[PDB]
Amino acid sequence: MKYMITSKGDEKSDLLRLNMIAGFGEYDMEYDDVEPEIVISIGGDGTFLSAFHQYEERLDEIAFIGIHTGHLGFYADWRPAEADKLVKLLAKGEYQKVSYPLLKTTVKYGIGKKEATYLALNESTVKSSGGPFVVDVVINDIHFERFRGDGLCMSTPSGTTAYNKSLGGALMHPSIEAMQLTEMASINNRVYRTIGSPLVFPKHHVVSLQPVNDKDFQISVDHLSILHRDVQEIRYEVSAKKIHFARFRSFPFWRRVHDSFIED
Amino acid sequence: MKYMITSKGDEKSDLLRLNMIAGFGEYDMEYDDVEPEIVISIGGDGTFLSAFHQYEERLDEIAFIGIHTGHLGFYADWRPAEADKLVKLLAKGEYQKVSYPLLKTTVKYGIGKKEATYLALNESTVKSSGGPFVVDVVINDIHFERFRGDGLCMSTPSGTTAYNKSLGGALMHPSIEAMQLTEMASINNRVYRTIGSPLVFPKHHVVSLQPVNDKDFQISVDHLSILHRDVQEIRYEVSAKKIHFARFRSFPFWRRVHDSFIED
Amino acid sequence: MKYMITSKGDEKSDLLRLNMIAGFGEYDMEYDDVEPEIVISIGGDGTFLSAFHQYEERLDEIAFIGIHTGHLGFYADWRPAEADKLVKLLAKGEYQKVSYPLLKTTVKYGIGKKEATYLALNESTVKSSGGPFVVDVVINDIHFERFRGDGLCMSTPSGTTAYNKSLGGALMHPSIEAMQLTEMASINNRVYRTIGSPLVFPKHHVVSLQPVNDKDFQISVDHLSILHRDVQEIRYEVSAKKIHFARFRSFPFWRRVHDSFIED
Amino acid sequence: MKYMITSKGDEKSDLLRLNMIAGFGEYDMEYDDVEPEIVISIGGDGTFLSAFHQYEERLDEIAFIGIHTGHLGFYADWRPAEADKLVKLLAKGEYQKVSYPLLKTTVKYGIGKKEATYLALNESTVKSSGGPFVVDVVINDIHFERFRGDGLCMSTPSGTTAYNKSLGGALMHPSIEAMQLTEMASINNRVYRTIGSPLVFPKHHVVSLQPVNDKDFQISVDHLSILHRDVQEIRYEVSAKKIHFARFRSFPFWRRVHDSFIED
Ligand SMILES: [N]C1=N[C]=NC2=C1N=[C]N2[C]1O[C]([C]N([C][C][C][N]C(=O)[C][C]N=N=[N])[C]C#CC2=NC3=C([N])N=[C]N=C3N2[C]2O[C]([C][O])[C]([O])[C]2[O])[C]([O])[C]1[O]
Ligand SMILES: [N]C1=N[C]=NC2=C1N=[C]N2[C]1O[C]([C]N([C][C][C][N]C(=O)[C][C]N=N=[N])[C]C#CC2=NC3=C([N])N=[C]N=C3N2[C]2O[C]([C][O])[C]([O])[C]2[O])[C]([O])[C]1[O]
Ligand SMILES: [N]C1=N[C]=NC2=C1N=[C]N2[C]1O[C]([C]N([C][C][C][N]C(=O)[C][C]N=N=[N])[C]C#CC2=NC3=C([N])N=[C]N=C3N2[C]2O[C]([C][O])[C]([O])[C]2[O])[C]([O])[C]1[O]
Ligand SMILES: [N]C1=N[C]=NC2=C1N=[C]N2[C]1O[C]([C]N([C][C][C][N]C(=O)[C][C]N=N=[N])[C]C#CC2=NC3=C([N])N=[C]N=C3N2[C]2O[C]([C][O])[C]([O])[C]2[O])[C]([O])[C]1[O]
Repeated sequence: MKYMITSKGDEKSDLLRLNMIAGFGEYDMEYDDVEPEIVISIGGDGTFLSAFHQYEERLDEIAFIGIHTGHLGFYADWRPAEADKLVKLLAKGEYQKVSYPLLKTTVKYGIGKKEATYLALNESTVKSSGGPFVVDVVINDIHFERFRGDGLCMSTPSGTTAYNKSLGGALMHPSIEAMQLTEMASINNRVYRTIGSPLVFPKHHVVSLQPVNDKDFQISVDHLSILHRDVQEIRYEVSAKKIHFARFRSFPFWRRVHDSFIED
Repeated sequence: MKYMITSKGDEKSDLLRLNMIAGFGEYDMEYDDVEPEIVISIGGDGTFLSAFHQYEERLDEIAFIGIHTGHLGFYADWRPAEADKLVKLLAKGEYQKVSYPLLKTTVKYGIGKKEATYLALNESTVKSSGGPFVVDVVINDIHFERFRGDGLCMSTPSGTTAYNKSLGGALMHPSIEAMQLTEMASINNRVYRTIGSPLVFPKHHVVSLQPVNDKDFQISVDHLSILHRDVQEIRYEVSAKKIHFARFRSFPFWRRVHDSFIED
Repeated sequence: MKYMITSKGDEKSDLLRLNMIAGFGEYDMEYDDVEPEIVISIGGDGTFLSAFHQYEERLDEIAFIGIHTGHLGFYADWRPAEADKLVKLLAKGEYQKVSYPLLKTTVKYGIGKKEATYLALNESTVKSSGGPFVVDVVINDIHFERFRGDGLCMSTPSGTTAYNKSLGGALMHPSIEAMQLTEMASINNRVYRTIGSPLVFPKHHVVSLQPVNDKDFQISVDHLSILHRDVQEIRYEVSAKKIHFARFRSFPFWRRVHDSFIED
Repeated sequence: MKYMITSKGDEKSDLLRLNMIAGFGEYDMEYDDVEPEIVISIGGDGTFLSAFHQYEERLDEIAFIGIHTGHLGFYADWRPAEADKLVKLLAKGEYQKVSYPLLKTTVKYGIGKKEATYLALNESTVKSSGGPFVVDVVINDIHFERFRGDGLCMSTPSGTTAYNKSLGGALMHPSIEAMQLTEMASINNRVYRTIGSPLVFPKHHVVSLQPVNDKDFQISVDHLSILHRDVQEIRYEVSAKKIHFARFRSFPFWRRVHDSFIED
């Protein structure tokens, strides 16, 4: 099948990539980075997020695999010593696919109310450029709170172990089709009030962030920034699209959580 | 239809109950507290939890309604001045029902490994009698962590605004069939380690709490305690049973959250 | 005595300032904004922080008073209706002064290791421009942790009810000569580790923040930014200087806390 | 000098104690557990807290030393392999003493308003027997908040790395004469409100806990419980007494914190 391999870029990852390419050359496997059906990421979770966005337009036709040349990653869940066994089992095929939910981010900007859309595998954040900013939080067209603070983070299930976790959010199993909103240093006194707790939204719920005064701020989607100015709204909802993983053995999410945060 | 009315017990609630009973006497409505199809709770959320457990054996044949004689409740979402309109709309019928997920708690105890089961509308907690206690946390038969601290709380979705919220847990919309585990003052140092973050589990996942040394502690289910000694395991899973609410108008969960924590 | 009055700038504050100036004209009080002995701030805590930095070079010769034209402030603890009584009691004199500790911030920058120093009444923060940044935390010349996250906040006692509070820090009575360091969304996994808890340092302890890779970031002191590039170190210590308040009646810190966060 | 040695009780600690006793027999050192001037604790922090309370009536005449037969402790900061060097340097003398602040707990109980007093090295806690309880919090005779939740914890500086830390409290250097109050799962909604943040009190401030309805609950002082019923008040204040440590080398508090929570 058509495949491609992304590399973190250091000597170790580039070398494993070349050895896997040589291994794939011994089967009916063609290297194609334009229309790959299999995308292998060799590096960390940052390398994997890069591969995801590199092919975010062909998500339904791609199964991702991550190899971690350093420590264990949440998306890179293969050890480099198993690369040959990966090439072998990947060559034959007949593997099962596993799908994780994604986050759709819509940004309304400009005088013409143009709308740009993005997909996030970890999270999308809206953050003040400097100091605190003010944003109205609207849930299914009802005004919920006026947030004053550093920013807000909307995470996917698999993203809950990332930025979301550092903000006090809950860890959610990726079989739950949902999104989680966490606060970044909210102001709470007699006059200003936020819910404080993380909020977990099901499918079809729409969370709208509407900045009040200043209209220029930082919007992130995973490891990058959404470059649009004069923003009037950031809408969040569980995407109808999913990322597909090629799985070859049982590595449960909670064991992955245990291995990455408890002890390995 | 057969109905019954529980009362908080003060003058205000007893009086509204008697007036509603008189109102129901003007329709084809029979008072029956043995096999009611409608259970009306007049009081707070504590009164509502009492009504739930009072009829936890006929949950699939009952639609609950809560009236709050004091402040707004999360389960008591009717104002006393609307009691007549409630009797009227309840008398005719044709209302829609809304179902919230529940939590199944199984307690393995004794030499014979007997198993008692309970249903929780808010949460079930395992807490040390005095000082900290030690419990092994097993998720789908894999050991996840050894918890050392004051206790653990497993909450339903509608329970996430209760004990769960005070422990730092996330607020989950009740359409999500899940349960959330939060820690109570865990010890974390070089030797002892817990995940710290709240954990959200989907259906069919089983969380097993297995106390290590001391085998006598406090188990709660909502507002009461499970009285069984020589405990060997407390198993948590999303129940296959649901609580059914009779709804007569739109009162969304997030507006209920806003009204109870932000401002009303 | 020589005095001056700063104004928030809206109609209400400018008007009270002009009326107080007219009131002071009836006593041996001279308006002098170059060498004032009394500085009156009419507005919010933001107006008061402006007045503090406007005269941060003559702190030992000035007693500050704050009037809040809106809600109660932590530094503006006079109501506008008491402005006449303030002018009267201020005119006579014989009032007691109250001193709060301050925070000294030293920034080492450039090839020549130049050092600029600043005083903070609330806090000084070091924050990443975009995404997370890495800083080594050195306490009294011993390496304590390598912080990876959004930033760090070092607060004075009176500042603990401000940014520090939103970051989970403790509220400290201003009679305690100390500073408190809080984290902003630290990364914590198997590889990366911070203390997590807020840290409270006594006098003469020096906390040094030494950025690891990127050397360009945002340094704040109260409501403004310290504009120096090529930073090599940010040193924190309790200042030997103090801010002096003119007090005319008992308004204890904890009652001020109660009035601003509990209920007023 | 007169000395005594407490032991955790396992084979390793009892054996080191007997070897140190034999070592002390070679100097002008007399074993006396009635009036010791030096108290050596061999075990963990639990063993050290036992030794502290065992001699809490002669604190001003005793210098404590802790040896940790297992992992490093915050009070047991000597390794067992250095026991001979400890006996040797302790035999000569001329060591410096280091003093940490303590917490005075006064319990008013009974019809006669009797008052029992206790000293805490780590903390004193007031906790509900079952479910949540209600206590009024009075600071210097002014009512600050009505706490509804699981309990409250008042910690010494050296205690801030213990129960206080697990409750979100700040870590305070023991040179700061203060006490810190942290909440245990407080209820916060539209009707019920607490400060939420930890509170740090200087010397001479008195925090009074006055239970509202139920008058029977659990009071702890370090590892034990204060057995008095019909309680009307629990008063907290920084004690005028201090615990004295015999120090033989520099082991700074922050390095001790780093070694116990970051990495060792
Ligand atoms: N504050 C905070 N906190 C927390 N978190 C966070 C923050 N911010 C941000 N964040 C994240 O991040 C991501 C991105 N990136 C890249 C870039 C950045 N970075 C760098 O720099 C490095 C160094 N550091 N420093 N300084 C990529 C990634 C990733 C991931 N993912 C995940 C999941 N899912 N789970 C779990 N884990 C995880 N991870 C991790 O994380 C870290 C960082 O990464 C590392 O380990 C990795 O493995 C965004 O997305 C957000 O989330
Ligand atoms: N710590 C903590 N925190 C938090 N929380 C908690 C705690 N513990 C417990 N808890 C809860 O609680 C419940 C039970 N109870 C009764 C009994 C007890 N109580 C009493 O006493 C009173 C007084 N107080 N004091 N002191 C009933 C109920 C309920 C409910 N539910 C809900 C939901 N769902 N959401 C929201 N909210 C809510 N609620 C609320 O809550 C509170 C208390 O209630 C009140 O307001 C009410 O409305 C158990 O279940 C747990 O959850
Ligand atoms: N995230 C976060 N959180 C928290 N916090 C914070 C933050 N960031 C920052 N911060 C603060 O701030 C300050 C400054 N500023 C001005 C500027 C900014 N601002 C604006 O925009 C407005 C709107 N908002 N929004 N969006 C001034 C001031 C002040 C103060 N001070 C105090 C004390 N001491 N205590 C208590 N409270 C207080 N305060 C308050 O606070 C708020 C804000 O202000 C208000 O209410 C006032 O009264 C810096 O310093 C930091 O601290
Ligand atoms: N929740 C929570 N959390 C936290 N914490 C706490 C709690 N509760 C309580 N606590 C503590 O504690 C103590 C007492 N104890 C004994 C008894 C109990 N115990 C047992 O069991 C064992 C097993 N476990 N489990 N389960 C003794 C001691 C101590 C101490 N001290 C200190 C300082 N200062 N710093 C730092 N660290 C420390 N420590 C530690 O801690 C842990 C526990 O110990 C161990 O590692 C030790 O080394 C009371 O006092 C309170 O604090």
